[PDB]
Amino acid sequence: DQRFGDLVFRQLAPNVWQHTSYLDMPGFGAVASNGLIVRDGGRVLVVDTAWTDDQTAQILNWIKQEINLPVALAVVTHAHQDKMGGMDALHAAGIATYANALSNQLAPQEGMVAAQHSLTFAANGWVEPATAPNFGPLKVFYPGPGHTSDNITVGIDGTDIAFGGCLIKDSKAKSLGNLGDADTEHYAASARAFGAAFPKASMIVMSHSAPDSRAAITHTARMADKLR
Ligand SMILES: [Zn+2]
Ligand SMILES: [Zn+2]
Repeated sequence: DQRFGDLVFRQLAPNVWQHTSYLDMPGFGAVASNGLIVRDGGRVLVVDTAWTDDQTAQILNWIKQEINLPVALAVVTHAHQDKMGGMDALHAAGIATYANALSNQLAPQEGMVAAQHSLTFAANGWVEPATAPNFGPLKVFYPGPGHTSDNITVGIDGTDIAFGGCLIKDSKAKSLGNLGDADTEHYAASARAFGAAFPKASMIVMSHSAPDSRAAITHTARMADKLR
């Protein structure tokens, strides 16, 4: 781990890092949220903001110091603060931003700023490619409703990594957590669909646990079976 101001950065692969930021949730402590940073040749791609604009600007500062290449785009994985709270910092920096169309629709009511561009998805869950131009190795998949109605997931081609966002918890998790906007009926199937979309991913990254094996997916789905 690298502590950089109030954030933590961890290299996961030669061209992939996890960013971690924290917010006090009165009654729950200082809650960590993870996202990703990917170098694709001469540019950088970001998955998820930090909780705040100031923290997100710090992610960009870390990128400047540790990678020193332009950030071509960011994709955010649903309309909650941990994933979209720093949109204005991305826009101030001139970075093109993307989210599920449904996340952009929900953003104002959730207290978020919408991304500039909307992703749409085929019936099988894969992003419609025209809506995710220049995404390089980022493979975006809508697994179905689960943690939220709008949650999306991202695989990183050329690596063994897939990012479940807030949909997936690690294999030792006692409970799922953060179920306020969850689709309890469909959660298990959506977790399993994420796994099936990225069958070769042996490192599962997620918002509220450290990286784990694919047991994160099976355990999450088994936990979600109890919601039905
Ligand atoms: Zn959430
Ligand atoms: Zn979350």
